[PDB]
Amino acid sequence: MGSITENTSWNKEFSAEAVNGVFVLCKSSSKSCATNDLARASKEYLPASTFKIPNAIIGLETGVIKNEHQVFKWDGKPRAMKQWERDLTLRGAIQVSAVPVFQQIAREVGEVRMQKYLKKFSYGNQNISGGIDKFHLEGQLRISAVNQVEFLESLYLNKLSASKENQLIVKEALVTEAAPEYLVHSKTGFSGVGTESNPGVAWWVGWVEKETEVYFFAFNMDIDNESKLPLRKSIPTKIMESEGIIGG
Amino acid sequence: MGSITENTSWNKEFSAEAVNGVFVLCKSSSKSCATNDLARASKEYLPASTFKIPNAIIGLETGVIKNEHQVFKWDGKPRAMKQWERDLTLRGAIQVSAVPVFQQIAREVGEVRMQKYLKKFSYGNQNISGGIDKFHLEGQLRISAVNQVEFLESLYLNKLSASKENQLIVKEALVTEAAPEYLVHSKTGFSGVGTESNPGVAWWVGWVEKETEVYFFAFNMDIDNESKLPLRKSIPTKIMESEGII
Repeated sequence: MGSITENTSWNKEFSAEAVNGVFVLCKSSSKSCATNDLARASKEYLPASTFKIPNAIIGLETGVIKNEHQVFKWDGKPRAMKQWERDLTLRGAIQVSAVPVFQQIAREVGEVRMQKYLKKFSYGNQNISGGIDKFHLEGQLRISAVNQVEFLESLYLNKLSASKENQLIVKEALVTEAAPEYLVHSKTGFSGVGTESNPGVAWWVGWVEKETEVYFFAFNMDIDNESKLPLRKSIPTKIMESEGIIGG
Repeated sequence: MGSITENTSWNKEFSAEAVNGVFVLCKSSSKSCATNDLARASKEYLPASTFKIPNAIIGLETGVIKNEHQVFKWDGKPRAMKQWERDLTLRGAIQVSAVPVFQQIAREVGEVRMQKYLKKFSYGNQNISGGIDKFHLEGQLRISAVNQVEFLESLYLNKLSASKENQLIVKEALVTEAAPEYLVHSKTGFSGVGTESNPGVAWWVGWVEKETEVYFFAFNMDIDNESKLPLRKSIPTKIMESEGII
Protein backbone atom coordinates (compact mmCIF):
# COMPACT_ATOMS: atom_id res chain seq x y z
CA MET A 1 0.00 0.00 0.00
CA GLY A 2 1.02 3.61 -0.57
CA SER A 3 0.05 5.21 2.70
CA ILE A 4 -1.56 4.70 6.06
CA THR A 5 -3.33 7.13 8.40
CA GLU A 6 -4.81 6.85 11.88
CA ASN A 7 -8.50 7.65 12.17
CA THR A 8 -9.55 7.50 15.80
CA SER A 9 -13.23 8.18 15.05
CA TRP A 10 -13.91 4.48 14.32
CA ASN A 11 -13.01 3.84 17.99
CA LYS A 12 -16.64 4.42 18.99
CA GLU A 13 -17.54 1.03 17.47
CA PHE A 14 -14.84 -0.65 19.58
CA SER A 15 -15.50 1.15 22.84
CA ALA A 16 -19.29 0.61 22.58
CA GLU A 17 -18.55 -3.13 22.80
CA ALA A 18 -15.52 -2.77 25.12
CA VAL A 19 -13.37 -4.39 22.44
CA ASN A 20 -9.61 -4.11 22.03
CA GLY A 21 -8.83 -4.46 18.38
CA VAL A 22 -7.96 -2.94 15.07
CA PHE A 23 -9.54 -2.26 11.70
CA VAL A 24 -7.45 -1.55 8.61
CA LEU A 25 -9.32 -0.34 5.50
CA CYS A 26 -7.56 0.45 2.21
CA LYS A 27 -8.86 2.09 -0.95
CA SER A 28 -7.34 0.53 -4.05
CA SER A 29 -7.45 3.46 -6.45
CA SER A 30 -5.69 5.80 -4.00
CA LYS A 31 -3.46 3.10 -2.37
CA SER A 32 -4.35 4.71 0.99
CA CYS A 33 -5.29 2.93 4.19
CA ALA A 34 -6.89 4.08 7.38
CA THR A 35 -6.87 2.39 10.77
CA ASN A 36 -8.12 3.20 14.32
CA ASP A 37 -4.79 2.03 15.76
CA LEU A 38 -1.51 2.25 13.86
CA ALA A 39 0.44 0.34 16.48
CA ARG A 40 -1.97 -2.63 16.62
CA ALA A 41 -2.30 -2.64 12.79
CA SER A 42 1.43 -3.62 12.73
CA LYS A 43 1.19 -6.19 15.57
CA GLU A 44 1.49 -9.78 14.43
CA TYR A 45 -1.04 -12.44 15.55
CA LEU A 46 -1.71 -16.12 14.80
CA PRO A 47 -3.62 -16.12 11.49
CA ALA A 48 -5.78 -19.07 12.72
CA SER A 49 -8.28 -19.96 9.94
CA THR A 50 -7.41 -16.86 7.82
CA PHE A 51 -4.41 -19.11 6.93
CA LYS A 52 -6.87 -21.18 4.89
CA ILE A 53 -6.47 -18.54 2.14
CA PRO A 54 -2.72 -19.10 1.36
CA ASN A 55 -3.26 -22.77 2.29
CA ALA A 56 -5.97 -23.17 -0.38
CA ILE A 57 -3.77 -21.42 -3.00
CA ILE A 58 -0.74 -23.54 -2.12
CA GLY A 59 -2.78 -26.75 -2.15
CA LEU A 60 -4.00 -25.86 -5.63
CA GLU A 61 -0.56 -24.83 -6.91
CA THR A 62 1.09 -28.00 -5.68
CA GLY A 63 -1.68 -30.15 -7.14
CA VAL A 64 -2.59 -31.43 -3.63
CA ILE A 65 -6.04 -29.95 -4.33
CA LYS A 66 -7.05 -31.22 -7.79
CA ASN A 67 -9.35 -28.40 -8.95
CA GLU A 68 -12.15 -26.11 -7.71
CA HIS A 69 -14.72 -28.96 -7.80
CA GLN A 70 -12.70 -31.19 -5.44
CA VAL A 71 -14.95 -32.78 -2.84
CA PHE A 72 -13.15 -33.50 0.43
CA LYS A 73 -14.84 -36.70 1.62
CA TRP A 74 -15.72 -37.30 5.27
CA ASP A 75 -13.93 -40.57 6.12
CA GLY A 76 -16.64 -41.40 8.69
CA LYS A 77 -14.45 -40.92 11.79
CA PRO A 78 -15.65 -38.52 14.57
CA ARG A 79 -14.40 -34.93 13.94
CA ALA A 80 -13.98 -32.00 16.39
CA MET A 81 -17.08 -30.14 15.14
CA LYS A 82 -20.51 -31.40 14.01
CA GLN A 83 -20.41 -29.14 10.91
CA TRP A 84 -17.16 -30.76 9.61
CA GLU A 85 -18.65 -34.31 9.66
CA ARG A 86 -19.75 -34.27 6.00
CA ASP A 87 -18.43 -34.09 2.43
CA LEU A 88 -17.23 -30.57 1.65
CA THR A 89 -16.41 -28.43 -1.41
CA LEU A 90 -13.45 -26.01 -1.36
CA ARG A 91 -15.87 -23.19 -0.51
CA GLY A 92 -17.52 -25.51 2.06
CA ALA A 93 -14.17 -26.46 3.69
CA ILE A 94 -13.12 -22.79 3.72
CA GLN A 95 -16.34 -21.62 5.35
CA VAL A 96 -16.74 -24.12 8.18
CA SER A 97 -12.98 -23.67 8.61
CA ALA A 98 -12.64 -27.48 8.57
CA VAL A 99 -9.37 -27.88 10.47
CA PRO A 100 -9.03 -31.60 9.46
CA VAL A 101 -9.41 -30.90 5.72
CA PHE A 102 -6.81 -28.16 5.73
CA GLN A 103 -4.56 -30.03 8.11
CA GLN A 104 -4.44 -32.87 5.59
CA ILE A 105 -3.78 -30.41 2.74
CA ALA A 106 -0.88 -28.88 4.66
CA ARG A 107 0.48 -32.31 5.55
CA GLU A 108 0.52 -33.23 1.86
CA VAL A 109 2.11 -29.93 0.85
CA GLY A 110 4.96 -30.56 3.38
CA GLU A 111 7.28 -28.11 5.16
CA VAL A 112 9.70 -27.42 2.31
CA ARG A 113 7.02 -26.42 -0.23
CA MET A 114 4.89 -24.62 2.39
CA GLN A 115 7.90 -22.47 3.45
CA LYS A 116 8.76 -21.73 -0.18
CA TYR A 117 5.23 -20.41 -0.87
CA LEU A 118 4.94 -18.48 2.36
CA LYS A 119 8.23 -16.76 1.57
CA LYS A 120 7.03 -15.94 -1.99
CA PHE A 121 3.71 -14.61 -0.67
CA SER A 122 5.65 -12.55 1.97
CA TYR A 123 3.05 -14.02 4.33
CA GLY A 124 3.63 -13.01 7.94
CA ASN A 125 6.77 -13.80 9.87
CA GLN A 126 6.84 -16.94 7.55
CA ASN A 127 7.70 -19.18 10.57
CA ILE A 128 6.11 -22.68 10.25
CA SER A 129 7.23 -24.40 13.49
CA GLY A 130 5.01 -26.38 15.92
CA GLY A 131 3.74 -28.96 13.40
CA ILE A 132 2.99 -28.72 9.65
CA ASP A 133 -0.71 -28.91 10.64
CA LYS A 134 -0.82 -26.73 13.81
CA PHE A 135 1.61 -23.84 13.19
CA HIS A 136 -1.08 -21.32 12.09
CA LEU A 137 -3.44 -22.21 15.03
CA GLU A 138 -1.21 -23.05 18.04
CA GLY A 139 2.32 -22.76 16.58
CA GLN A 140 4.64 -19.96 15.53
CA LEU A 141 3.17 -18.21 12.48
CA ARG A 142 2.27 -14.55 13.05
CA ILE A 143 0.79 -11.93 10.72
CA SER A 144 -0.31 -8.28 11.03
CA ALA A 145 -3.50 -6.56 9.72
CA VAL A 146 -1.31 -4.47 7.38
CA ASN A 147 0.32 -7.69 6.02
CA GLN A 148 -3.13 -9.28 5.60
CA VAL A 149 -4.38 -6.40 3.32
CA GLU A 150 -1.11 -6.39 1.24
CA PHE A 151 -1.45 -10.14 0.75
CA LEU A 152 -5.14 -9.85 -0.20
CA GLU A 153 -4.40 -7.04 -2.62
CA SER A 154 -1.79 -9.22 -4.38
CA LEU A 155 -4.38 -12.03 -4.49
CA TYR A 156 -6.99 -9.67 -5.97
CA LEU A 157 -4.55 -8.54 -8.69
CA ASN A 158 -3.39 -12.16 -9.46
CA LYS A 159 0.07 -11.01 -8.40
CA LEU A 160 0.91 -13.94 -6.08
CA SER A 161 3.42 -16.60 -7.26
CA ALA A 162 0.62 -18.93 -8.30
CA SER A 163 -1.29 -19.44 -11.54
CA LYS A 164 -3.98 -16.89 -12.36
CA GLU A 165 -6.43 -19.82 -12.55
CA ASN A 166 -5.64 -20.92 -8.98
CA GLN A 167 -5.97 -17.39 -7.58
CA LEU A 168 -9.30 -17.00 -9.42
CA ILE A 169 -10.54 -20.26 -7.93
CA VAL A 170 -9.66 -19.15 -4.38
CA LYS A 171 -11.13 -15.67 -4.90
CA GLU A 172 -14.51 -17.20 -5.85
CA ALA A 173 -14.37 -19.67 -2.94
CA LEU A 174 -14.02 -16.61 -0.65
CA VAL A 175 -17.26 -14.86 -1.84
CA THR A 176 -19.46 -14.33 1.30
CA GLU A 177 -21.97 -11.63 0.25
CA ALA A 178 -23.30 -10.57 -3.17
CA ALA A 179 -25.30 -7.43 -3.90
CA PRO A 180 -25.99 -5.68 -7.24
CA GLU A 181 -23.38 -2.94 -6.39
CA TYR A 182 -20.77 -4.99 -4.51
CA LEU A 183 -19.21 -8.34 -3.88
CA VAL A 184 -17.70 -9.21 -0.48
CA HIS A 185 -14.87 -11.76 -0.31
CA SER A 186 -13.86 -12.62 3.24
CA LYS A 187 -12.48 -15.07 5.75
CA THR A 188 -12.86 -15.44 9.52
CA GLY A 189 -10.29 -16.80 12.00
CA PHE A 190 -10.41 -17.60 15.72
CA SER A 191 -7.48 -18.92 17.71
CA GLY A 192 -9.52 -19.76 20.79
CA VAL A 193 -10.32 -18.04 24.06
CA GLY A 194 -6.78 -18.08 25.51
CA THR A 195 -6.86 -16.72 29.09
CA GLU A 196 -8.08 -13.42 30.57
CA SER A 197 -4.45 -12.26 30.84
CA ASN A 198 -3.48 -13.89 27.48
CA PRO A 199 -6.63 -13.64 25.28
CA GLY A 200 -7.05 -15.40 21.96
CA VAL A 201 -7.45 -13.53 18.68
CA ALA A 202 -10.42 -13.32 16.29
CA TRP A 203 -10.05 -12.12 12.71
CA TRP A 204 -12.14 -11.03 9.75
CA VAL A 205 -10.19 -10.21 6.59
CA GLY A 206 -11.19 -9.70 2.99
CA TRP A 207 -12.11 -7.16 0.32
CA VAL A 208 -15.17 -5.39 -1.13
CA GLU A 209 -15.47 -4.83 -4.88
CA LYS A 210 -17.79 -1.79 -4.87
CA GLU A 211 -18.72 -0.34 -8.27
CA THR A 212 -15.33 0.41 -9.81
CA GLU A 213 -13.58 0.80 -6.43
CA VAL A 214 -12.08 -1.95 -4.32
CA TYR A 215 -11.63 -1.87 -0.51
CA PHE A 216 -9.20 -4.18 1.25
CA PHE A 217 -9.85 -4.88 4.92
CA ALA A 218 -8.41 -6.69 7.92
CA PHE A 219 -9.94 -6.75 11.43
CA ASN A 220 -8.68 -8.35 14.58
CA MET A 221 -9.63 -8.28 18.24
CA ASP A 222 -8.59 -9.78 21.55
CA ILE A 223 -11.10 -12.44 22.60
CA ASP A 224 -11.51 -14.29 25.91
CA ASN A 225 -15.16 -15.34 25.59
CA GLU A 226 -16.67 -17.17 22.64
CA SER A 227 -19.87 -15.07 23.13
CA LYS A 228 -18.00 -12.03 21.73
CA LEU A 229 -17.11 -13.78 18.44
CA PRO A 230 -19.86 -12.17 16.33
CA LEU A 231 -18.24 -8.75 17.02
CA ARG A 232 -15.48 -9.78 14.61
CA LYS A 233 -17.87 -9.13 11.70
CA SER A 234 -20.24 -6.62 13.31
CA ILE A 235 -17.66 -3.93 14.17
CA PRO A 236 -15.96 -3.87 10.75
CA THR A 237 -19.42 -4.13 9.07
CA LYS A 238 -20.70 -1.08 10.96
CA ILE A 239 -17.54 0.86 10.04
CA MET A 240 -17.87 -0.07 6.35
CA GLU A 241 -21.60 0.83 6.44
CA SER A 242 -20.72 4.20 7.95
CA GLU A 243 -18.09 4.62 5.20
CA GLY A 244 -20.91 4.11 2.59
CA ILE A 245 -19.17 0.95 1.28
CA ILE A 246 -21.66 -1.79 2.24
CA GLY A 247 -25.38 -1.75 3.15
CA GLY A 248 -24.90 -0.51 0.48
CA MET B 1 -30.03 -33.12 -23.30
CA GLY B 2 -30.41 -36.49 -21.58
CA SER B 3 -34.04 -36.94 -20.58
CA ILE B 4 -36.63 -34.33 -19.55
CA THR B 5 -39.42 -35.29 -17.14
CA GLU B 6 -42.64 -33.39 -16.46
CA ASN B 7 -43.15 -32.36 -12.84
CA THR B 8 -46.78 -31.28 -12.42
CA SER B 9 -46.34 -30.17 -8.79
CA TRP B 10 -44.69 -26.95 -10.06
CA ASN B 11 -47.76 -25.81 -12.07
CA LYS B 12 -49.38 -24.18 -8.98
CA GLU B 13 -46.68 -21.49 -8.85
CA PHE B 14 -47.57 -20.48 -12.47
CA SER B 15 -51.39 -20.72 -12.22
CA ALA B 16 -51.37 -18.77 -8.94
CA GLU B 17 -49.95 -15.86 -10.97
CA ALA B 18 -51.73 -16.48 -14.33
CA VAL B 19 -48.28 -16.93 -15.93
CA ASN B 20 -47.46 -18.84 -19.13
CA GLY B 21 -43.92 -20.01 -18.78
CA VAL B 22 -41.46 -22.79 -18.06
CA PHE B 23 -38.99 -23.87 -15.43
CA VAL B 24 -36.20 -26.39 -16.21
CA LEU B 25 -34.17 -27.67 -13.25
CA CYS B 26 -31.39 -30.26 -13.44
CA LYS B 27 -29.65 -31.79 -10.45
CA SER B 28 -25.90 -32.73 -10.85
CA SER B 29 -26.00 -32.59 -14.64
CA SER B 30 -28.24 -32.19 -17.71
CA LYS B 31 -28.44 -36.03 -18.03
CA SER B 32 -31.91 -35.69 -16.52
CA CYS B 33 -33.90 -32.50 -16.02
CA ALA B 34 -37.35 -31.78 -14.65
CA THR B 35 -39.89 -29.29 -15.96
CA ASN B 36 -43.52 -28.12 -15.67
CA ASP B 37 -43.96 -28.15 -19.48
CA LEU B 38 -42.19 -30.55 -21.84
CA ALA B 39 -43.13 -28.65 -25.01
CA ARG B 40 -42.14 -25.25 -23.62
CA ALA B 41 -38.83 -26.49 -22.14
CA SER B 42 -37.44 -26.85 -25.69
CA LYS B 43 -39.24 -23.91 -27.25
CA GLU B 44 -36.69 -21.26 -28.41
CA TYR B 45 -37.00 -17.51 -27.48
CA LEU B 46 -35.01 -14.32 -27.87
CA PRO B 47 -32.30 -14.62 -25.22
CA ALA B 48 -32.21 -10.78 -24.58
CA SER B 49 -29.73 -9.94 -21.75
CA THR B 50 -29.09 -13.58 -20.97
CA PHE B 51 -26.93 -13.26 -24.10
CA LYS B 52 -24.46 -11.25 -21.96
CA ILE B 53 -23.09 -14.58 -20.70
CA PRO B 54 -21.70 -15.79 -24.08
CA ASN B 55 -20.98 -12.16 -25.05
CA ALA B 56 -18.75 -11.73 -21.98
CA ILE B 57 -16.91 -15.00 -22.70
CA ILE B 58 -16.44 -14.14 -26.41
CA GLY B 59 -15.31 -10.58 -25.50
CA LEU B 60 -12.64 -12.10 -23.21
CA GLU B 61 -11.56 -14.83 -25.68
CA THR B 62 -11.04 -12.42 -28.55
CA GLY B 63 -9.14 -9.91 -26.31
CA VAL B 64 -11.88 -7.28 -26.89
CA ILE B 65 -12.25 -7.37 -23.10
CA LYS B 66 -8.58 -7.14 -21.86
CA ASN B 67 -8.99 -8.92 -18.50
CA GLU B 68 -11.26 -9.28 -15.50
CA HIS B 69 -10.46 -5.86 -14.09
CA GLN B 70 -11.29 -3.91 -17.19
CA VAL B 71 -13.44 -0.85 -16.46
CA PHE B 72 -15.97 0.15 -19.10
CA LYS B 73 -15.91 3.95 -18.94
CA TRP B 74 -18.98 6.02 -19.50
CA ASP B 75 -18.48 8.66 -22.20
CA GLY B 76 -21.04 11.01 -20.62
CA LYS B 77 -23.53 10.49 -23.45
CA PRO B 78 -27.21 9.51 -22.75
CA ARG B 79 -27.85 5.80 -22.22
CA ALA B 80 -31.29 4.22 -22.13
CA MET B 81 -31.30 3.65 -18.34
CA LYS B 82 -29.75 5.95 -15.72
CA GLN B 83 -28.10 2.93 -14.01
CA TRP B 84 -25.95 2.44 -17.13
CA GLU B 85 -24.66 6.05 -16.96
CA ARG B 86 -21.45 5.31 -15.02
CA ASP B 87 -18.14 3.44 -15.27
CA LEU B 88 -18.73 -0.28 -14.78
CA THR B 89 -16.67 -3.35 -14.14
CA LEU B 90 -17.53 -6.57 -16.01
CA ARG B 91 -19.63 -7.76 -13.05
CA GLY B 92 -21.23 -4.33 -12.79
CA ALA B 93 -22.18 -4.23 -16.49
CA ILE B 94 -23.59 -7.78 -16.24
CA GLN B 95 -25.57 -7.10 -13.00
CA VAL B 96 -27.18 -3.87 -14.34
CA SER B 97 -27.47 -5.43 -17.80
CA ALA B 98 -25.64 -2.55 -19.47
CA VAL B 99 -26.80 -3.03 -23.07
CA PRO B 100 -24.59 -0.31 -24.62
CA VAL B 101 -21.40 -1.74 -23.03
CA PHE B 102 -22.17 -5.15 -24.55
CA GLN B 103 -23.24 -3.65 -27.85
CA GLN B 104 -19.77 -2.06 -28.30
CA ILE B 105 -18.16 -5.38 -27.31
CA ALA B 106 -20.29 -7.19 -29.92
CA ARG B 107 -19.31 -4.64 -32.64
CA GLU B 108 -15.62 -5.15 -31.94
CA VAL B 109 -16.00 -8.95 -31.80
CA GLY B 110 -17.60 -8.57 -35.31
CA GLU B 111 -19.94 -10.95 -37.14
CA VAL B 112 -17.44 -13.62 -38.25
CA ARG B 113 -16.01 -14.23 -34.76
CA MET B 114 -19.45 -13.93 -33.17
CA GLN B 115 -20.89 -16.61 -35.45
CA LYS B 116 -17.83 -18.87 -34.88
CA TYR B 117 -18.20 -18.79 -31.09
CA LEU B 118 -22.01 -19.25 -31.12
CA LYS B 119 -21.40 -22.38 -33.24
CA LYS B 120 -18.70 -23.58 -30.83
CA PHE B 121 -21.02 -23.01 -27.87
CA SER B 122 -24.10 -24.57 -29.61
CA TYR B 123 -25.87 -21.45 -28.45
CA GLY B 124 -29.53 -21.75 -29.53
CA ASN B 125 -30.34 -21.53 -33.23
CA GLN B 126 -26.94 -19.72 -33.64
CA ASN B 127 -28.61 -17.17 -35.85
CA ILE B 128 -27.14 -13.69 -35.57
CA SER B 129 -29.25 -11.98 -38.24
CA GLY B 130 -30.60 -8.58 -37.32
CA GLY B 131 -27.54 -6.36 -36.64
CA ILE B 132 -24.36 -7.21 -34.72
CA ASP B 133 -25.37 -5.05 -31.71
CA LYS B 134 -29.07 -6.15 -31.46
CA PHE B 135 -29.61 -9.67 -32.84
CA HIS B 136 -30.17 -10.99 -29.25
CA LEU B 137 -32.73 -8.21 -28.50
CA GLU B 138 -34.74 -7.89 -31.71
CA GLY B 139 -33.13 -10.15 -34.30
CA GLN B 140 -33.36 -13.82 -35.18
CA LEU B 141 -31.44 -15.42 -32.28
CA ARG B 142 -33.50 -17.87 -30.30
CA ILE B 143 -32.61 -20.26 -27.44
CA SER B 144 -34.63 -22.65 -25.23
CA ALA B 145 -34.51 -23.18 -21.48
CA VAL B 146 -33.06 -26.72 -22.10
CA ASN B 147 -30.21 -25.23 -24.17
CA GLN B 148 -29.60 -22.54 -21.47
CA VAL B 149 -28.99 -25.28 -18.85
CA GLU B 150 -26.67 -27.25 -21.25
CA PHE B 151 -24.67 -24.10 -21.97
CA LEU B 152 -24.47 -23.15 -18.24
CA GLU B 153 -23.40 -26.66 -17.33
CA SER B 154 -20.57 -26.49 -19.89
CA LEU B 155 -19.53 -23.10 -18.42
CA TYR B 156 -19.70 -24.50 -14.85
CA LEU B 157 -17.49 -27.45 -15.95
CA ASN B 158 -15.07 -25.17 -17.86
CA LYS B 159 -15.96 -27.24 -20.94
CA LEU B 160 -16.73 -24.32 -23.29
CA SER B 161 -14.25 -23.49 -26.15
CA ALA B 162 -12.60 -20.76 -24.13
CA SER B 163 -9.79 -20.66 -21.58
CA LYS B 164 -10.50 -21.93 -18.09
CA GLU B 165 -9.33 -18.46 -16.92
CA ASN B 166 -12.03 -16.62 -18.99
CA GLN B 167 -14.72 -19.08 -17.93
CA LEU B 168 -13.81 -18.50 -14.22
CA ILE B 169 -13.84 -14.69 -14.77
CA VAL B 170 -17.36 -14.84 -16.22
CA LYS B 171 -18.52 -17.27 -13.51
CA GLU B 172 -17.42 -14.87 -10.77
CA ALA B 173 -19.16 -11.98 -12.57
CA LEU B 174 -22.38 -14.06 -12.45
CA VAL B 175 -22.52 -14.53 -8.65
CA THR B 176 -25.85 -13.07 -7.44
CA GLU B 177 -26.40 -14.67 -4.01
CA ALA B 178 -23.91 -16.01 -1.45
CA ALA B 179 -24.97 -17.92 1.65
CA PRO B 180 -23.04 -20.25 3.96
CA GLU B 181 -24.49 -23.39 2.29
CA TYR B 182 -24.88 -22.09 -1.31
CA LEU B 183 -23.77 -19.85 -4.07
CA VAL B 184 -26.20 -18.70 -6.78
CA HIS B 185 -24.85 -17.66 -10.19
CA SER B 186 -27.59 -16.16 -12.33
CA LYS B 187 -28.62 -13.80 -15.10
CA THR B 188 -31.91 -12.10 -16.03
CA GLY B 189 -33.24 -11.21 -19.54
CA PHE B 190 -36.29 -9.22 -20.72
CA SER B 191 -37.03 -8.69 -24.46
CA GLY B 192 -39.80 -6.12 -23.86
CA VAL B 193 -43.57 -6.18 -23.51
CA GLY B 194 -44.61 -6.82 -27.19
CA THR B 195 -48.41 -7.05 -27.51
CA GLU B 196 -51.20 -9.11 -25.92
CA SER B 197 -51.14 -11.38 -28.99
CA ASN B 198 -47.33 -11.39 -29.31
CA PRO B 199 -45.94 -10.99 -25.74
CA GLY B 200 -42.32 -10.43 -24.86
CA VAL B 201 -40.25 -12.93 -22.92
CA ALA B 202 -38.57 -12.63 -19.49
CA TRP B 203 -35.80 -14.98 -18.32
CA TRP B 204 -33.91 -16.03 -15.21
CA VAL B 205 -31.20 -18.62 -15.74
CA GLY B 206 -28.24 -19.89 -13.74
CA TRP B 207 -27.05 -22.50 -11.27
CA VAL B 208 -26.96 -23.18 -7.51
CA GLU B 209 -23.90 -24.75 -5.92
CA LYS B 210 -25.39 -26.26 -2.72
CA GLU B 211 -23.32 -28.32 -0.28
CA THR B 212 -21.57 -30.75 -2.63
CA GLU B 213 -24.39 -30.69 -5.18
CA VAL B 214 -25.13 -28.42 -8.18
CA TYR B 215 -28.47 -27.50 -9.78
CA PHE B 216 -28.75 -25.89 -13.26
CA PHE B 217 -31.94 -23.86 -13.83
CA ALA B 218 -33.60 -21.86 -16.59
CA PHE B 219 -36.87 -19.98 -16.36
CA ASN B 220 -38.82 -18.12 -18.99
CA MET B 221 -42.26 -16.55 -19.24
CA ASP B 222 -44.46 -14.63 -21.62
CA ILE B 223 -44.73 -11.00 -20.49
CA ASP B 224 -46.81 -8.12 -21.84
CA ASN B 225 -46.73 -5.82 -18.80
CA GLU B 226 -43.65 -4.65 -17.00
CA SER B 227 -45.29 -4.87 -13.54
CA LYS B 228 -45.14 -8.71 -13.95
CA LEU B 229 -41.31 -8.68 -14.26
CA PRO B 230 -40.45 -9.67 -10.59
CA LEU B 231 -42.18 -13.01 -11.28
CA ARG B 232 -39.20 -14.20 -13.38
CA LYS B 233 -37.37 -14.55 -10.07
CA SER B 234 -40.12 -15.24 -7.60
CA ILE B 235 -41.68 -18.24 -9.44
CA PRO B 236 -38.36 -20.17 -9.79
CA THR B 237 -37.20 -19.02 -6.34
CA LYS B 238 -40.41 -20.47 -4.88
CA ILE B 239 -39.89 -23.78 -6.76
CA MET B 240 -36.26 -24.08 -5.60
CA GLU B 241 -37.22 -23.17 -2.00
CA SER B 242 -39.87 -25.90 -2.10
CA GLU B 243 -37.22 -28.33 -3.42
CA GLY B 244 -34.96 -27.25 -0.51
CA ILE B 245 -32.22 -26.05 -2.85
CA ILE B 246 -32.35 -22.42 -1.67
